[PDB]
Amino acid sequence: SELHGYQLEAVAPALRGRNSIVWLPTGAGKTRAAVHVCRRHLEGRRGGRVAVLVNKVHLVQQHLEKEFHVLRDAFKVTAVSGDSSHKCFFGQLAKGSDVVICTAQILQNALLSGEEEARVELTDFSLLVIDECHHTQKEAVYNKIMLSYLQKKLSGQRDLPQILGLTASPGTGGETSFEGAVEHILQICANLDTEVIASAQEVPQPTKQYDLCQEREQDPFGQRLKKIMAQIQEHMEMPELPQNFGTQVYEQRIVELENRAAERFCRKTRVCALHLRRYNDALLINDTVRMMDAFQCLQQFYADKKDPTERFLATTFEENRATLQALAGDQRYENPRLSKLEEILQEHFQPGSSRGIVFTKTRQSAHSLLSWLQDTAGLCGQHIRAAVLTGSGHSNQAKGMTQNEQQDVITLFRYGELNLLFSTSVAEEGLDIPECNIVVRYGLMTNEIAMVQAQGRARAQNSMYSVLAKANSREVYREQLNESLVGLMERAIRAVQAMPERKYRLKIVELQRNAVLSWQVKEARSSERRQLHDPDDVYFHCVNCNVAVCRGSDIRTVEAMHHVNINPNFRFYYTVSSGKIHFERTFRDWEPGCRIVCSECRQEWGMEMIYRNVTLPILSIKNFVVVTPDEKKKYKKWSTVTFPIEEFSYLEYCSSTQDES
RNA sequence: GGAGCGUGCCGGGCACGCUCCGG
Ligand SMILES: Nc1ncnc2c1ncn2[C@@H]1O[C@H](COP(=O)(O)OP(=O)(O)O)[C@@H](O)[C@H]1O
Ligand code: ALF
Ligand SMILES: [Mg+2]
Ligand SMILES: [Zn+2]
Repeated sequence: SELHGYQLEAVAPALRGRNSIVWLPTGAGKTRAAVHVCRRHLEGRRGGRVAVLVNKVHLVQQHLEKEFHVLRDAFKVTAVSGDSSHKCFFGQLAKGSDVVICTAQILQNALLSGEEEARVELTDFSLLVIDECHHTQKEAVYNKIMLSYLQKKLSGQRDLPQILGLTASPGTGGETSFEGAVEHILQICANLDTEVIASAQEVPQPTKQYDLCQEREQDPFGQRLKKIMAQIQEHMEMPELPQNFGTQVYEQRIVELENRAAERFCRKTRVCALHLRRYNDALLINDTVRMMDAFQCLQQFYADKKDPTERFLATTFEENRATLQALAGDQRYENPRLSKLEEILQEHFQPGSSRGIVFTKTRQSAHSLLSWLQDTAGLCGQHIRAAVLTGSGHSNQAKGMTQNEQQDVITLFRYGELNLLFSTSVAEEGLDIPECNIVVRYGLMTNEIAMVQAQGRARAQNSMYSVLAKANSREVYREQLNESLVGLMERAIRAVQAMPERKYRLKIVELQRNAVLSWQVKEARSSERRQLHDPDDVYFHCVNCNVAVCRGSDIRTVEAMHHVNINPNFRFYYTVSSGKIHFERTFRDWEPGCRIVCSECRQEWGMEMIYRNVTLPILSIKNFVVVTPDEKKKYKKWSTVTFPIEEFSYLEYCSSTQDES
């Protein structure tokens, strides 16, 4: 299959060496077009080196095996893999290759590197191909790489690589006016240093349907959770507490209350707020999947549990546990979201032939939908072979899927060994399954880019796209708005394409200049906030029992990421709990040791890091209240702390530790 | 499981997600 006319046309500017964005519909074959650009680019001058940037782990392998491998007749093409069992540094890999395919953060790491073997410059490439280039916005890695490109361009750096952006959907960036949308397109062009947006000016699409579901007539499971939540809030004895149970707003307010209580050391308020968040999580789960999924959320929280507040809460759950379980087994109170999804799958998987992705928000939700499908008698004998697909995201609630684990599911899905995926947003862009003919979006609240992309996974002739949402909801509204935003985005792109060259050029220079200036201001602002306090005047307190445990001056950063306490006497404040934590990925310089906890109350603090031949405690900031002479604050991220932290030195630490004994 | 980022949401937060951690 040689290139279609539209492909050749879309890459004509790139073939003349112009920076461009190729804007072609989902599944139009932007990738093969880009490969052709790389072939002629590399042919047209020796010494050329191409970087192909992607934004999902599995796209590295997909792009190699289905497209970029054809360049191996004449050129060396390397796909970066986190699973290589002969690992070297990026610079070595890239400098010894004609084409390097990697996730963008791999390149950004190399572009910022200290060590000489790993270091790379933008000038070491003659072409950057940026897949799904609509992510080249704000502080995403695509935009960090390109902001550096702009800085260099504006200072008169020469032989910067050519830029080839690929996307189906620049988006409108929240803008709902023509003027706004046009400005957003220009901002994307500015970010990517685009000379021309090239399209097919001179690919089937699915029939779309709204599968609306009504609120549950009777929800005694949810009602009972709400009654319990009211009881806990009465026990807290506080006026003006929120009543809007089962909402993300209540979730926010109750965690904010939890944080204020942590900051003032209000133990009873904080612990009750903690548990209330869990009950609220259960309501959200109840509204999204099965009652029993919501029950298991609460049950696992209380199974792993003295203090009279915490025993009041244990007692309160125990008093309702059996009733909650029995209600959860009752077919009468089934989730209409799930009934609707059953109808859809019953209709489209009769007779095997259908090849579907059901998109859901959370990793947990994907797993719960699979279990639901496997427990649903109405869907048996339909030859539905389903699996979960998630990305590499990870949390206590739900672990991720590694590169290989993702690839295993995708490869079986490709020819129908599996015929249905329950997927997170990991598979909304880029994934190419020619036989996929059904996409269902299950109660999602996304922008128009995610809508267009997810729809686009249905590659087949006569594909179907279903919006499964609650009737009269914000989800339905946002889907309808998003549809109009696609049309508006298209209008905006056409206006930028027809813009007088001189007016376009002046506008790009202006946006680029403002971008590089705004970055400098943001950087200076971040530095000032970081220098507000002497580290010696910052104390860390255990969030549970409020005991003082270390100071800011005890903290160092290992590998510009991991915040460790280097004080030899800090070991008297934490206790190591048995059980080595195991990650799937093994690192070069370290592995995780055991979890650490507060030695005076057993509150979780973080974990051991076995860094070369020493063991260092990593402190997770969320388990502490940070106290300065001005305020007490609960932090989510280390990056918002207002004292400076020095980089860890291994040599200096080893030297100082071998003094006492 | 630490970090980076994004999306949704609320008047700087909340939630979720993806990515990085020798490729
Ligand atoms: N000229 C062509 N002839 C036949 N098939 C093609 C051609 N160009 C691309 N394809 C195929 O079309 C499918 C979609 O291409 P892909 O690059 O994933 O689309 P996107 O533009 O969304 O990245 C792939 O299976 C690809 O191999
Ligand atoms: F790049 Al696409 F669907 F637009 F994989
Ligand atoms: Mg693609
Ligand atoms: Zn403690």
